[PDB]
Amino acid sequence: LPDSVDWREKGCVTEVKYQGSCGACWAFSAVGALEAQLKLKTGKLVSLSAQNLVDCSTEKYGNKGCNGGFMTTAFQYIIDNKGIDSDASYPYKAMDQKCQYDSKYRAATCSKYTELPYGREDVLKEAVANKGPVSVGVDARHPSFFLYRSGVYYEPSCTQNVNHGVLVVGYGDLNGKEYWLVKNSWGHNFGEEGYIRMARNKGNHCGIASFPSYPEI
Ligand SMILES: N#CCNC(=O)[C@H](CS(=O)(=O)Cc1ccccc1OC(F)F)OC(=O)N1CCOCC1
Repeated sequence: LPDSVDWREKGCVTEVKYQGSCGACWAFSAVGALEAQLKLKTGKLVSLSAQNLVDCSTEKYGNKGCNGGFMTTAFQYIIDNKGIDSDASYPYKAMDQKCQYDSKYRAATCSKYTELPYGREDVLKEAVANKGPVSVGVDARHPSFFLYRSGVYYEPSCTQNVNHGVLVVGYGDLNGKEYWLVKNSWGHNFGEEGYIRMARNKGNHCGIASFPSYPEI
């Protein structure tokens, strides 16, 4: 496996999004993962509709729109639904709306998804390198997370109780510290242009390898 990976360099990552006061990070994580697969399969980078998931991947999938959801069940919704609309056709409003899916605006599909074994950072490393960006959950409840600006994020108070959906788009080493390159959905003002380098191989720090999953087309 390569010592470092960065899917942004392969044009497989769309711009950072801003979720606002709607807890749709799970949906942004989900579309982000599918966005990379879509690029690998068709050669086109296209932002997918996180709103589509918020309004449509609801109760039947155990999701609660702006009040939280699962990346895996979101993937199953796309499979069951036979598609997901583009962000452009079904824009993000940061609120719970009625399902407005329309196949005429479909920009991607999903045939299956895979959930990686709990806490195995070596397995996650292989997935990011051989499959593409992977959806994961992290413990982002600590004050230090909101204030992160650079370097590699390491928080002694972090736990393996995840509550925030994000996307691992790479990994590497910075000044002797191994890290996971994570795409967040709190806009470009958060951390490094919307990204945060989180400690890697440090005991499943903040539970980054607790619940990883990725879709396939
Ligand atoms: N709001 C908001 C923003 N946060 C969310 O959407 C989070 C994103 S997650 O932690 O990665 C989902 C999750 C996946 C596997 C195991 C535990 C999880 O996380 C779980 F919280 F433990 O989910 C939730 O908070 N949920 C609570 C309601 O039911 C759906 C999941």
